[PDB]
Amino acid sequence: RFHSFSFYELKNVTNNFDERPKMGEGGFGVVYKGYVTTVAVKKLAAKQQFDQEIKVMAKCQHENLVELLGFSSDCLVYVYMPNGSLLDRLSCLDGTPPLSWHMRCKIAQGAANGINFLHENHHIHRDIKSANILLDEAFTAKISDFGLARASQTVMTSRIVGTTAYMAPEALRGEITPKSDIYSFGVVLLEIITGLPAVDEHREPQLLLDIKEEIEDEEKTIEDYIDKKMNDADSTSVEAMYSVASQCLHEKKNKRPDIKKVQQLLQEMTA
Ligand SMILES: CC(C)Oc1ccccc1C(N)=O
Repeated sequence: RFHSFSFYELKNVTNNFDERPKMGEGGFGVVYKGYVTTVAVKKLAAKQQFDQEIKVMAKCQHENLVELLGFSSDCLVYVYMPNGSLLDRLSCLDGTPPLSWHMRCKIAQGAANGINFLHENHHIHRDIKSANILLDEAFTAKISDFGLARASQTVMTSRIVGTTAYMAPEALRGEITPKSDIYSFGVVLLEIITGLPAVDEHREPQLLLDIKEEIEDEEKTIEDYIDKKMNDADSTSVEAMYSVASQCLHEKKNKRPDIKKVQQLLQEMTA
């Protein structure tokens, strides 16, 4: 099933859970680098989201989803993603070189295959964002964080969860539908095209999704928003990716395409 690791082996291999530049700062825990094979150890800090992560990972094994190796209770242990998150790579955090348009196209396709796998197997992610799209040694896109995921119809919740800058209008109201995951993917595609984060408190507009309306009101074009840190982008493929993002970002959930359509469209873009 999964490996059951001792707490003290994990404590050891992560230098007694050291937090010096530690890899990531997750929602309900800290991600540490370990050696057992190089691994990622998510030590949870202030319960239900632990069991949900194990349950989802046991059923969901795919090329575009992070692999859970095991757990601990005396901690969640995953395969090491050497190239970190898409967010970090888009911002060139710690001096990493900008991702080329070619790489970005492969990442978008990979992410859409991971989401397709989830929805195929009736799971709603509920927090699709570039920080939750990890990158391996070949820069393969792997969807992460399944602690808030839901085994799916259309339902409502009292505890509204996600990241506001990526959330769909109905998600922000408490609806649980895979249609919300599509909206959030559309925001990620805008981040890939522009190199801009979904929210920037010191930017006009603060929310990236507001650029779709600027483009639509014939004010500006997507060409003016293309990430300048690329030399291999072409109008045809950028416009094609933008067209997919635009469809994903329809305010009315029922007008959005399903993940299968998104997957088809992203493939046609490199055909
Ligand atoms: C799935 C999460 C917990 O894994 C990570 C999170 C953040 C940064 C790297 C990794 C990794 N796997 O290397």
